[PDB]
Amino acid sequence: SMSYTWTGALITPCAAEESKLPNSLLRHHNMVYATTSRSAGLRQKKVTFDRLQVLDDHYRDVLKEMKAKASTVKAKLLSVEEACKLTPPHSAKSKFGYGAKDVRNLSSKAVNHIHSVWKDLLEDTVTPIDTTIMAKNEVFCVQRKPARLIVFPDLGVRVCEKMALYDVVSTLPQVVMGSSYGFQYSPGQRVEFLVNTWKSKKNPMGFSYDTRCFDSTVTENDIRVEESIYQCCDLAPEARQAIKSLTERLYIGGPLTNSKGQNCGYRRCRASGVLTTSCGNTLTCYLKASAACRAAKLQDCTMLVNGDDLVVICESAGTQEDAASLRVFTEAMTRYSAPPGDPPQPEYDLELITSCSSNVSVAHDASGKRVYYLTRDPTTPLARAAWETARHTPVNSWLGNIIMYAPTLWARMILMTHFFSILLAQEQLEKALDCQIYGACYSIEPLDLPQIIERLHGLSAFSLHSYSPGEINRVASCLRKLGVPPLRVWRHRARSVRARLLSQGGRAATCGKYLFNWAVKTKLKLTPISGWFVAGYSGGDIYH
Ligand SMILES: Cc1ccc2oc(=O)ccc2c1
Repeated sequence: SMSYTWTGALITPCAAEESKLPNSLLRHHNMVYATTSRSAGLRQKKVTFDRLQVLDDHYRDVLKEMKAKASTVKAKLLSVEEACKLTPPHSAKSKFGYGAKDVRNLSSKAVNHIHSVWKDLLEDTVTPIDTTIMAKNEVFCVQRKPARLIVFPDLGVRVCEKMALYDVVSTLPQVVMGSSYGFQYSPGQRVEFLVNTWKSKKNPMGFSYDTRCFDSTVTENDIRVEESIYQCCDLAPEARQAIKSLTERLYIGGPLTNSKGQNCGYRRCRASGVLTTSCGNTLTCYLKASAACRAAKLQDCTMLVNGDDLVVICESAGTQEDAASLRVFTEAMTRYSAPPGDPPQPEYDLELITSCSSNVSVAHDASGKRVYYLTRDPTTPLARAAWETARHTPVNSWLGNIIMYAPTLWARMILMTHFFSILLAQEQLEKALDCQIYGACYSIEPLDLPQIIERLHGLSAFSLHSYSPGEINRVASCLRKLGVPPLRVWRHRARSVRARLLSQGGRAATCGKYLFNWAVKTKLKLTPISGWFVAGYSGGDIYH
């Protein structure tokens, strides 16, 4: 059916959206923008299209295998307390007279509404449930993106989704998909898995596969198959019912309502802001892509899936032969309703593959041993840092990036330096901050960063040094592009920040010792001193 239909009501912003940047970080302010509701119409047109889906034996057989692993999962209901506790403090308020504070505080109004909504889910498995549609405000750098579309139900329901399904989405995928399930990995563990399966092959080939607006390609069938996979678990008979009702009344589609309460149309594909979105997309992508691998007769495949993001590493059959089987894989994905954005291409070098917006690169530790780490073109992370350093923002990409990308040349020399300089200057190293990891919101203390890095990465991450020239280029190149100081300058700024940090002692001294040991010249020798990378909750309204 049609992915979306539109009345003509506009997608309407709730508050004023600043499209541009209000300068110690980057001179070229004008290359940095935020998407707004102004660009909705374009995104609307890219994401709205009909879906033809043609299954086959290869799909049916994979689905049957998934279902048998799923059948060995036990999962439980969460109490309202447990589900209320998972809500982020600044989650959108309900239209029925209570917000997230009340949810978090177990106010008997919020609880009693939630009981009413849970009750309605069990009595009625048919009425589509309302959703709100919103343009996202996301920052990037020039060379332009239309705002992405978020779609989400009222708070009362979000809390019900938790009761019904939090344990399924936190436990099932890793059982069904084993090592393919990407969100069970920290960065370090992810590099290790990619690198080791690269070396496990006689003659390796790998490829990323970019699905054209994945959410829109997901059909109502896809979502019901998905439901049927959850039902394989040993579930409470009430949980079994709420899940049926949630998928029929919400996951499958429903009316779309703007900030003004006008009706915008009707969704028949994935909602990006429900609890199952991450688990759904991951299971759905793993299913089709596994099917696609069989159609293409790809030998000895390893997959790594993160929502709609896919990498495959396998045995080469030769260059002609690989390219040809890649096209088959693509025809097969396209039959299953998941056609390609960029055409997918074979790569014979692990470092040249991008997945979850990252590629492996190689460097050396203090002994001179070769160490692998994940990195990326740093344009967006710097862009959003420039923004977060400028306007005030409730979420901090920079800290997330520090954590995700601690070993990188760009995160060490630029981010840590910049933000520790700012916290230092505003006497604010102590304040916990909200950042996002695999879509869950964590409150994190910057002073704890050394411990966090040693655990997610290893002591090596404070001492890496002979970075690949390709990496080094992309970095200084990005910096020229954006108008940010060259790396020589950061080294000098870091030397100073290192020093002030040490002069404060305790944990700020530890930050000085460990984080900026790269900057010194003659190095201090460094000695040693979660429930975090377990599953994906993007769009899922989660707080740990
Ligand atoms: C390990 C790893 C790799 C890529 C990622 O991409 C993201 O957008 C968010 C988190 C993340 C984590």
